[PDB]
Amino acid sequence: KYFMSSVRRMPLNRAKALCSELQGTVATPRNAEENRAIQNVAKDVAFLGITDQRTENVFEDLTGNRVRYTNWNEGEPNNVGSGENCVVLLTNGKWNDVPCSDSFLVVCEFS
Amino acid sequence: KYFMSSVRRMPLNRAKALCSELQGTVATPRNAEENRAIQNVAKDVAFLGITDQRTENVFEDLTGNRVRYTNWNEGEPNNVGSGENCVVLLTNGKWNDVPCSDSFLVVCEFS
Ligand SMILES: CC(=O)N[C@@H]1[C@@H](O)[C@H](O)[C@@H](CO)O[C@H]1O
Ligand SMILES: CC(=O)N[C@@H]1[C@@H](O)[C@H](O)[C@@H](CO)O[C@H]1O
Ligand SMILES: [Ca+2]
Ligand SMILES: [Ca+2]
Ligand SMILES: [Ca+2]
Ligand SMILES: [Ca+2]
Repeated sequence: KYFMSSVRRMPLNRAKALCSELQGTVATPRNAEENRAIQNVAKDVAFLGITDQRTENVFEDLTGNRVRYTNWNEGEPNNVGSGENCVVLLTNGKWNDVPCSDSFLVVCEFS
Repeated sequence: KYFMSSVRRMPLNRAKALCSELQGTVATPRNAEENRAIQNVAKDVAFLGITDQRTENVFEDLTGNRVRYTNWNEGEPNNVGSGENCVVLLTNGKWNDVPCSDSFLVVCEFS
């Protein structure tokens, strides 16, 4: 598994399109080791390939597989405002759910 | 080095933008092993990061570094018509110079 980060920010739909263009997907850490590797390639807050768009509070990857390993920041996920169904990896390595329409860097994963 | 192929076709400038978006560059094979590795991922004719834009018949990689290894198809490079200053890897692994404005798949290189 190889991780590459974008230089520009974009919403999740554009992020998915970017990783998909090179036949990869938005990065989804499956353990602490991958979480750190992703954090390291990302120089700022970046999107992960995890959402609870299908079912609220049920987080799964972009292929529908419910995630097992999580690393939520204290107080997250909180689905605040009108809702937050996407996930970003903070600069300290913890996760926060955010609106999928907001823009962040993207880390793509390839195998 | 890791090589990934795009799914859509695009001109060289767009190909460069795609690869650089994930901090990589358009694939430039430095030997037959890498040439074969690029073949493995390119399901159809694809752009390589080489051009003779500066001086006709002097091929350099995208950073203006003159290349050493080449694998031209018989009869190539022929700079047909108004000129062909970009390079693509054919499905047999041999190269052909083509117009930089024409669209082809792109293979990106990372390391
Ligand atoms: C759009 C955005 O950044 N919203 C975040 C929210 O997701 C997070 O739960 C909260 C924690 O205090 O901080 C807000 O700023
Ligand atoms: C746009 C294009 O594909 N032009 C190619 C040209 O680059 C190549 O040298 C020649 C060899 O016969 O075949 C042409 O079709
Ligand atoms: Ca939610
Ligand atoms: Ca939140
Ligand atoms: Ca030429
Ligand atoms: Ca030619």
